[PDB]
Amino acid sequence: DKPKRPLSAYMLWLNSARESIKRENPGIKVTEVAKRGGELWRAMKDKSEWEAKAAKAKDDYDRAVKEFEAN
Amino acid sequence: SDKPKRPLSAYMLWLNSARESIKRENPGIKVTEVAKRGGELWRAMKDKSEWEAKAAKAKDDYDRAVKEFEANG
DNA sequence: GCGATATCGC
DNA sequence: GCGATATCGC
Ligand code: NA
Repeated sequence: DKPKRPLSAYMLWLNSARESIKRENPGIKVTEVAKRGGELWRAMKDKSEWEAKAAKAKDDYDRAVKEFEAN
Repeated sequence: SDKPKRPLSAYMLWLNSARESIKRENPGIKVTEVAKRGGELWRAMKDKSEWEAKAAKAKDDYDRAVKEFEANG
């Protein structure tokens, strides 16, 4: 099993912000959540927390890649 | 990424076999809804025994598969 | 990961 | 507790 690609900083945030978006948009569609998630993401000026996490997730992915390639 | 895949539970064997059925009975049903629906059918199923035997047999093939894999140590 | 259900302890 | 096990976009 080849490692799945790492979660992006965008997706890391979205996972954490999905209930919030749904609370503020009752009955909202998965498709519309994505569009909304993008509005909030483009608006969020300080993405440091998510960029920091995506950075480590990248490192983890790299290590899983290392382990998958050599044995 | 080479050892035997863990054997499937009675519920997963049933769902895998019923998925396409559930999907055609609810056109467009999403996977999360197929799962939701799976839980419903499973909690209500009168007799799981056939599914449990299949799960038990999958476990046996698995335990066997694991002995072969660890046979040379 | 998560959403959506449900087991099992390589 | 959680990832694996199925599924499968996001
Ligand atoms: Na249950």
